[PDB]
Order: sequence, then structure tokens, then C-alpha cells
Amino acid sequence: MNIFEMLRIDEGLRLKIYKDTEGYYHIGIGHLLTKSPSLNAAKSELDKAIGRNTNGVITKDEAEKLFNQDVDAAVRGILRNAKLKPVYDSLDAVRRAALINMVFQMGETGVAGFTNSLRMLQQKRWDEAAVNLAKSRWYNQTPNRAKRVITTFRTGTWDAYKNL
Ligand SMILES: [Cl-]
Ligand SMILES: [Cl-]
Ligand SMILES: [Cl-]
Ligand SMILES: [Cl-]
Ligand SMILES: [Cl-]
Ligand code: NA
Ligand code: NA
Ligand code: NA
Repeated sequence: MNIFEMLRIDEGLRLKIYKDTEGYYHIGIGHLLTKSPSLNAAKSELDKAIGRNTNGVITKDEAEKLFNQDVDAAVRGILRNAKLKPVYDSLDAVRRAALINMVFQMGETGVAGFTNSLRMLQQKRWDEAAVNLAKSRWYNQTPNRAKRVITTFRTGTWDAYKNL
């Protein structure tokens, strides 16, 4: 298991434009196209992202290219952020993946807003952090995914992603 496989489980893979669980246009492995309700706006975004005039459908290699960029961007979001970088630095590589997962789903600014959660993670108070992380819009709206990420923080193991 690693961050790529983890996010492939949590996000799925679709080769045509789809709406994610927020109702926003996406493609591939959880690649956000736009928060606009306009499908045409989403398709322009897609063409811009791929570099060609698509028909709203990409190949698996193209989806994996965007995914590889998006994972890279979630780390960039963490390492450039004064709140996220010290927590990441402090974590083992398995818990690092859980933090990348959150930033992939919610973005840098949103995960930086988990001030109290981040403090408990930096303190290595894993059960307390897990309780605090669940008191969120994130957990209520995507509970099974948040439970997997939270178990990863709580235990420092991949147990929530094995059998899947
Ligand atoms: Cl992009
Ligand atoms: Cl940086
Ligand atoms: Cl910052
Ligand atoms: Cl709490
Ligand atoms: Cl879920
Ligand atoms: Na998905
Ligand atoms: Na629409
Ligand atoms: Na995403």
C-alpha cells in the first residue's frame, strides 16, 4: 500500500466527466475540473488540463497523468504551508499519506483549518486526534472515507485499506 493506491481506492477511476460526492465536475481519479454548474466550463477545463480537444472522455494513461500531478500538488500544498509542514515533518510515512489524502480531498487551506486536530497529531495523541478529526463536516459528509483516513492516523498502519 502507498499514497497512490490509497487515493485510487478512495477516489475511484472514471474516464468520463462525472460529479463527485460534492456534486462538482471531476474526471479520472478525483481530479476536480470546476465548481461551476456549467458542463461546458468543465470540458474547457478538461481540454486545458489534457492539452487537447477531447470529447469529455480521457484515456487511463491521461487520468493517471493528472493523478500523478494532483498527488504532487497536494504535497506542494503541505510543504509550502506554515501550518501543515511541521505536522507532516513530524509524522511517519504512513501517517504522512493520511495527511496527503486529506489535502487531496479538501485542499491545503481547508486542512490547515483543522488547527486543533493538527496540534493533537503533532503531539502524537493519536486516539484524541482521531476523536477530534471526526467532529467535522468532512467526516459527516464522507464517513467511510474519513473513517479509513482517521484509522490510518490512529494506528499508523494500512489496516483500513487492506481487504480493499
Ligand atoms: Cl490540471
Ligand atoms: Cl515549498
Ligand atoms: Cl502558510
Ligand atoms: Cl475532541
Ligand atoms: Cl464515504
Ligand atoms: Na469517487
Ligand atoms: Na450542470
Ligand atoms: Na481532488
